[PDB]
Amino acid sequence: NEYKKGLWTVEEDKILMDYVKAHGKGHWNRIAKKTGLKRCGKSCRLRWMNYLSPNVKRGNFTEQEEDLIIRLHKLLGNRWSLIAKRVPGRTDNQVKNYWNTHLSKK
DNA sequence: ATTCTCCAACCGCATTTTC
DNA sequence: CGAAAATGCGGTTGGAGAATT
Ligand SMILES: [Mg+2]
Repeated sequence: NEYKKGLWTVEEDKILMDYVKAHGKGHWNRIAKKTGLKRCGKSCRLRWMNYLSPNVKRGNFTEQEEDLIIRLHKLLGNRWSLIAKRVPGRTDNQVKNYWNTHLSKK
């Protein structure tokens, strides 16, 4: 269990970002071996897709996004990657979290 | 001081890929 | 060929930061 777990530091982010910029996405397992990063591919993949990627939206969910997600969820159930495909700039994990914290309350 | 909220990132598991 | 490694998914929760006593 040499791999670090938990919150990514800015130092770790920079190493992951520089690697992905230089060598592209994927082969996530190679990163720890090629860099000083103590992170498994699984953890790298997730950090890239949910935070570092230039395609992810940063703002709070809009009322229009909320309505879209409610309706997609009604159509599709708890199939978050399938739902996220029709929510521009939001990932499965974002949509799931929004549902569980904000919409599952109702 | 302590309790609460919320979400980033983990876990276990199934599917896909590698060699 | 097929065992191990890598990818991807959805449920779950540790703990930072916000709120309360
Ligand atoms: Mg999306």
